[PDB]
Amino acid sequence: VKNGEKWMDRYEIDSLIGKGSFGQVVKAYDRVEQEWVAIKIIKNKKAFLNQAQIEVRLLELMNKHDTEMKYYIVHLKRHFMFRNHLCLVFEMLSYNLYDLLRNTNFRGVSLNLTRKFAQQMCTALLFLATPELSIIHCDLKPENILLCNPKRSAIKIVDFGSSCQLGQRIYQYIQSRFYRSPEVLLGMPYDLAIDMWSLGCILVEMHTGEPLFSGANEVDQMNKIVEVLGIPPAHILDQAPKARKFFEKLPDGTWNLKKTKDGYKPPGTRKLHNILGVETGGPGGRRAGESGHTVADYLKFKDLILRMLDYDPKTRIQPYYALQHSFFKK
Ligand SMILES: Nc1cc(-c2ccc3occc3c2)cc(N)n1
Ligand SMILES: [Cl-]
Ligand SMILES: [Cl-]
Repeated sequence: VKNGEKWMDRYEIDSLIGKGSFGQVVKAYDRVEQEWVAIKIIKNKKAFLNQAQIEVRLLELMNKHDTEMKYYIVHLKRHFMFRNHLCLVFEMLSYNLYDLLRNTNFRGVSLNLTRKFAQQMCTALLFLATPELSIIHCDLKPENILLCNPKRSAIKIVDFGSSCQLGQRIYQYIQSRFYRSPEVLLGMPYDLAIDMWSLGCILVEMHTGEPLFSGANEVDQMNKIVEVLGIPPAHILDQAPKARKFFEKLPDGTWNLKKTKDGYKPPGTRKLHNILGVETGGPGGRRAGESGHTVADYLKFKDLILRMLDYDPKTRIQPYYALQHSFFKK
């Protein structure tokens, strides 16, 4: 698009912030408001235009709800069509939580900073669950959570490009694989609980520095989930279109892993207890003796994460109840 380019006697393009599947995000000066903005420029192809039109509708739907809880979502200032590209104008934010992890050399941030991110993200999910909204983000991951300010720990969620209201589902294959819920891996109709699953994955990663479940493909993904959480419950597998991609039903109505050639730990034996280092000074023992990282602080964190990683989307913890958990009590 080129630095120095002027649009509509209003925006002056400075530089490329980021590239997406959708098109590109540029830094631009708005002469009317007298402020810098992020312009998300959608590719001039029907597929990307039509999905971005849904993104604009969902962001405008959120903006018309003035509540405390709306201010953890990136603000869409406005949108327009230019040279046959849909253009979404956002507030400027800072760098993403993946960059934050990269900057720790993938050793993770403190339990105290993790808690601050968790509380903001739980508040965002509570907003999206407002009945009149019922928005599923569908692509929650560190790259999609941005700091408001490089000096501060305020965050906002970005990228509602995959997002849908409950009962407006388009695609069965959604979420980034590391953050994909068992219900999506199993080809089941999904609801807002898929974001809470992603969040559990994100919070463990923010503290250990490494993805909790880094599958190379869906079969590897489900195997890595099973290593930590065991075989999913029969009542879920009995209703799952894709259960037999991963599991086999026994004579007695019981399920087991499909095994391929080895060259995984037995189901439920890679304990989150050990991944977090609850009784061993935190991830890789690197938090030994630091304040805010006692066994008791760890056990509360472990408890909240295991509720976020319930296999059953029905009983998985919901945003309001996550905000009341002891992990967030002084
Ligand atoms: N909705 C949305 C927003 C952004 C966005 C908004 C403001 C920003 O400031 C700095 C980077 C950035 C990205 C990116 C995408 N892919 N989707
Ligand atoms: Cl990642
Ligand atoms: Cl997606």
